[PDB]
Amino acid sequence: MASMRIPEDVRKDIPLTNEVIYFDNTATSLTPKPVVEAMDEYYLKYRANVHRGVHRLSQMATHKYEESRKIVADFIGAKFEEIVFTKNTSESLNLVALGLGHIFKRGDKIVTTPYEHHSDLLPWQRLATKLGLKLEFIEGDDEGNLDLSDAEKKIKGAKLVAVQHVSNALGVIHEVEELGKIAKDEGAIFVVDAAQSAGHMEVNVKKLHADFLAFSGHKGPMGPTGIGVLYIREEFFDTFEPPLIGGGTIEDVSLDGYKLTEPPERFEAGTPNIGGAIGLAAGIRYIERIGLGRIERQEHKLVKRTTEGLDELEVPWYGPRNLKKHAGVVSFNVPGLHPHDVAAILDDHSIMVRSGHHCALPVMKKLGINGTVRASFHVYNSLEEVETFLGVMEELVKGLK
Amino acid sequence: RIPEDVRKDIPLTNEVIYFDNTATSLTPKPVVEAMDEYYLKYRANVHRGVHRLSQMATHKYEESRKIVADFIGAKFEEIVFTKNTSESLNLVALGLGHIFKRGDKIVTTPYEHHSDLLPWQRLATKLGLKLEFIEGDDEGNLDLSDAEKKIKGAKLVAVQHVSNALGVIHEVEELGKIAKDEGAIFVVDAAQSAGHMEVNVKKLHADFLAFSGHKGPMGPTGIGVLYIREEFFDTFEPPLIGGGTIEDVSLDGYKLTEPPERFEAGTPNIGGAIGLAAGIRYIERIGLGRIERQEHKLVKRTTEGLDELEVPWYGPRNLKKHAGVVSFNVPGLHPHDVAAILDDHSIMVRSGHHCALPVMKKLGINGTVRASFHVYNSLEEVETFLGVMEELVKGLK
Ligand SMILES: *[C@H](N[C@@H](C)C(=O)O)c1c(COP(=O)(O)O)cnc(C)c1O
Ligand SMILES: *[C@H](N[C@@H](C)C(=O)O)c1c(COP(=O)(O)O)cnc(C)c1O
Repeated sequence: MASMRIPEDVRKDIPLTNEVIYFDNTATSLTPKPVVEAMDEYYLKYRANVHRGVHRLSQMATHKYEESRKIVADFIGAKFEEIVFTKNTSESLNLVALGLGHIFKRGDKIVTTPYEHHSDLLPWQRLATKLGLKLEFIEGDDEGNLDLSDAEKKIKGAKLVAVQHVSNALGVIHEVEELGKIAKDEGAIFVVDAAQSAGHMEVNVKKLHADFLAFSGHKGPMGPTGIGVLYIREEFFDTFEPPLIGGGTIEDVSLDGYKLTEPPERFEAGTPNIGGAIGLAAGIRYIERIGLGRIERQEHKLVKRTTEGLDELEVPWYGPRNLKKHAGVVSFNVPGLHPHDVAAILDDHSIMVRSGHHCALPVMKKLGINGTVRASFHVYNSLEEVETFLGVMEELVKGLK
Repeated sequence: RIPEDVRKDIPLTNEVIYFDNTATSLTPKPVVEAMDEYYLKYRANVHRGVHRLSQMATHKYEESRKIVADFIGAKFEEIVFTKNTSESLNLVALGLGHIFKRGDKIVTTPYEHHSDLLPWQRLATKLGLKLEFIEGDDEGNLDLSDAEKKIKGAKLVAVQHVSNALGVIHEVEELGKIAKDEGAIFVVDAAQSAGHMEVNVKKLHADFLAFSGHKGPMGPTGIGVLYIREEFFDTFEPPLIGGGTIEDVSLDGYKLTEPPERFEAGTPNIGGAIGLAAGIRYIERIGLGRIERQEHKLVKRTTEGLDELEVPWYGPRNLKKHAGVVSFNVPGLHPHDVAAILDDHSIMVRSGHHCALPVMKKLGINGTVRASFHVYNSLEEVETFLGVMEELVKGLK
């Protein structure tokens, strides 16, 4: 929408960008000043709880919290009522397992990918172990490319399919639209972990054939910490059983029992993170002013240069060689050095990078490595930063071992 | 300095008379500045990275957890961050759900906020348990002799420290001694006590304790606490698991890590925990003693002014047992209407059932209007309240 120069105009709103080269955006994003200003105005100018209390402050907070839910719903192509606020993606996913637990029978089958983050693996493991389910992993290569033929066989008799949109370890962008169409043809519930897609590329629930979808405010959306989202497609309102219950979730309560209210309030127990939802809505508004298409483009350029530069240094990097299937994340290793050491040297030069397993241990074991070092980007990162990154990589790479 | 020196830090204080503190508190500038510093100067995820931003974030996050532990007399590792009291309470029910057998007994009070009632109701329903209520009066002072009777066979006792509808301060020390004496696990809902009066887990004999940053502690929204006494680390099943929760993981198995990370699934509300820690620091600069005295002084004046006006108020007549909350009703007028006219005068009050329908149904009322305080509220505010209240009751001829 807005006429902005990328990345110069985003950088102007983010003071830390003058201090460091921030390449750890898959862990969490830097926060623009206008997102913190939107939260600061709730705290200082209209501080109150919601649930439509008659007083003016509650009226204004409530109106802002509702606005925030709608902004989020539009961003995803969802209806207002299908959006539920959690603390993070992890909560959202656990809520899907706990909320659907009751519909599984011994011998049922959950299928996922072998690349999942622990948060999109552990709930399904625990649930499988407890109810005697089968948990099967669709097959794929070491770059993260899934065998879609194997996907069709695995999904066939599946009760539920849970997949990440993008891998936080490898940067592979899975073909979630195709996987969703398969799940639909086979009558399997489809859950998408969009923790690394939201705010970096397009995420639309109807395009993705999603039944549930989860993402985290603090990542691509450029919101604060402490705010997540769980999309619950309306088809499921009659079966999903709210895992958290109490204030705000009812029509009536007596000492003998209770009656739940309509969604979305049905799923939101107690005072919500009002400030976080306002912040996330400002994050989303900020993203839409830049445009998801231009964000993707800017990340693809950074990925292209970084990658070409590491080939020149003969530094192996992971994930798909086809850049059309590679998000703004480049995991790499320097043979002869431990990832933690590479990240430490990079930190002494003011370049922030992550090292280790990335909460994706099955990725590291599949590939047969201890960790990787990971550089991740966002729209505010620059080609200039990548050049200076390559410059220190170059120096670092000198000497044997 | 009290309350002027606190009011200097809250701009809203110059725009309205905020008497809706039990719903949520107003937030002082230093709380917001602390959260802004994280977002603008050391923004990063926690867990562990070598990079400097992550070192700082990790350090401040841990520091927050310590500040919260010390606030309530706990051990660093016994503090779990959640989104609010309601999540904390639900997590207690879900993580202990496995220890009950059909016919076991859960005991609570009859004045509970829905968040400290429904999880127990649900659990009793699904497990064939006995859910029983200790008796009390309309004020609502609990019958402690009845509590002995009821806690005897109990597997778990859940009580609120203070009622958000009546303002009654329960005798939690005593109820806690009883349940310990009877071998029951004691769970305390301190949503309305944290930040308004002393809450120490040792003194309270609590096994589990819950509170909300956004209320008395003058912290932000989205940050709750659950206290888990070290005794229960091997019984309590973490209801939410994944990132930051493990030691190892493979495609068909997982090993969980140690408290408190074992109970915190995914990227935590870093900015909230840091905001909460600065609210607790702000609270301590003032002192819980002074906060409680300031609020008692407002209740006492408010209450006598409403007697003078023939406006009935609920909860304990004994002010020693009455927190900083006064629920009342104007005869001839629905509470939502009293709240509107008060709002027209820039006085913020809450009306309705306050998510405590069993309180309303025990008293035989639809709801009440609720004026609630904090340390920054003033005597001059209470007087202006009583003035519009007077005009309001006069007009009703
Ligand atoms: C977040 N992963 C990062 C913390 C990282 O790798 O550095 C993530 C989640 C969990 O999101 P939370 O907000 O709950 O921490 C889930 N799925 C994926 C793919 C990622 O990256
Ligand atoms: C919070 N009650 C207020 C919203 C009000 O009475 O208006 C409360 C809870 C729930 O805490 P949350 O932060 O989850 O909403 C639980 N117990 C009590 C006693 C209160 O007041």
